[PDB]
Amino acid sequence: ADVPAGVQLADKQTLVRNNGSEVQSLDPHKIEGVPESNVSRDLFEGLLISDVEGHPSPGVAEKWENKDFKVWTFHLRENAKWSDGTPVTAHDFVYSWQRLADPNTASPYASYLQYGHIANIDDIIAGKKPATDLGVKALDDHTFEVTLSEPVPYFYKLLVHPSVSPVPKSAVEKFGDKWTQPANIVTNGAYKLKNWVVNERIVLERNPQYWDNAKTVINQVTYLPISSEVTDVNRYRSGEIDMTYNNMPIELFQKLKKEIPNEVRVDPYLCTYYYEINNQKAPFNDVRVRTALKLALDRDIIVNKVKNQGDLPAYSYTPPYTDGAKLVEPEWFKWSQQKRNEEAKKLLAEAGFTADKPLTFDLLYNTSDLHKKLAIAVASIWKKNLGVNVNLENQEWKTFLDTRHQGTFDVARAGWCADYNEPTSFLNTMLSDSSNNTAHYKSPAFDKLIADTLKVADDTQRSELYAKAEQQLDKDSAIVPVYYYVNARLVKPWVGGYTGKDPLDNIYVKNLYIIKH
Repeated sequence: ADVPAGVQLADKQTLVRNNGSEVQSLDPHKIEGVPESNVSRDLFEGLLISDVEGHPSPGVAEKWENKDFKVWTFHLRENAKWSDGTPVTAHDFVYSWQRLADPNTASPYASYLQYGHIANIDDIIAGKKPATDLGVKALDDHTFEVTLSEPVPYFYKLLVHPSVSPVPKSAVEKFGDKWTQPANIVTNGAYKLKNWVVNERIVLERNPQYWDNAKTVINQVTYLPISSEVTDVNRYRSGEIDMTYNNMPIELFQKLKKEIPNEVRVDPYLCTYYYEINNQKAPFNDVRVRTALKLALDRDIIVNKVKNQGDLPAYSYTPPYTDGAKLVEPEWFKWSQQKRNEEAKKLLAEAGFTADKPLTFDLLYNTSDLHKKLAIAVASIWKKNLGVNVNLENQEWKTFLDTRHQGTFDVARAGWCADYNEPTSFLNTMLSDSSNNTAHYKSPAFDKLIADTLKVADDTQRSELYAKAEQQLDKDSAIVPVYYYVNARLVKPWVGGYTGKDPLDNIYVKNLYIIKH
């Protein structure tokens, strides 16, 4: 943290943040969500980290070089240490990236190494080559060298993500799945784990061994698992919570900008809200059924009347304001809703659905005030505009993600936030073999367009290919885009250091501070 001259610091430097749900895990190789990553950034630090405005900056690596964007060499600071006092070395990173790549670890982010094109990753994922064949090596204790199979100019931007953070081999090997328990865990970020009560709280305390410990101000941070946005706001207003989670309650939100205008933060966010269709399951494997659902949803009602929290109606997967995005807005989005409805009805009738045999399916969502109210509204809009019947089903976060990976669903509420600011952070998740592909979409044409983006050596050709890739996705109606999120949350007047300038919202509690109040 960089406390501004003049600021009066509170005597007690503790913070309480809501985290939206109970985490899937605390192991960097077993997580995939925002809640999980919020806690991970405080405990595990990778090669690079984001600064307070979101720029890729020095983490464990203090400096790095690249040769033709294919061989990246990272010089690790010599005072980097784990919470047990032992050094963080290049060997830790070799072990860790090998564990991520290993099929036996079954990470949901195994494909992150394919996104960066580390040499030999495809063969390791497939079981053809051993994980020790991965294109990473320790040149010495403080030098980590990564070899890619082709030039990736934006490679370093990927390195702030939890999947590529280091994990402690000795603890993993001795305790197995219980290595993350408070008594066994070892961490290298600004904090360490003090307590973990499932469905109650996660308490972190300052890590004295952290290399930048002298700049850390907050001594303890608590992360809560409240999935009800209304309850999160209530506990914030009662005084218990200092920072809410960033998913807002339909019931209370508008009241808040009038009631407490200086505490309501609203900033740009590179995330897209959508309804995910299981593409491999009949009758959702029929493009007409998918297109009907896409067109019959009325974005103006939902975005402006139902939710009404600052969002923009979406027509794509990658947010149009992503660095490098130059998207073509489709003609259906410019039409009137009545024209969209007509076309949807015609396509469904062509699909084989009558009124004696209507289309009936499930709509899965994760427990939440926001998602429930929106799902009830969408169910009503689809019934009215298209004559379809939907059965709502709620599941807790960890169960919900599992269901989507397994393919045991019809349609599901979904949302993806960028991991790095570049269109492939979104587009790579729709590749046929991606570990992050929960739409179960497989398109050879789509895959080819993305493969060609690193075959060109200029950004104009690259951006045109990304635009074409979005058109392919839209053509196939892989998903039902709803709106582009905004990062809206409540932050007490006394919480300093939160700028809201980072469109990826990669917050580090080591950068915050409590002002005397």
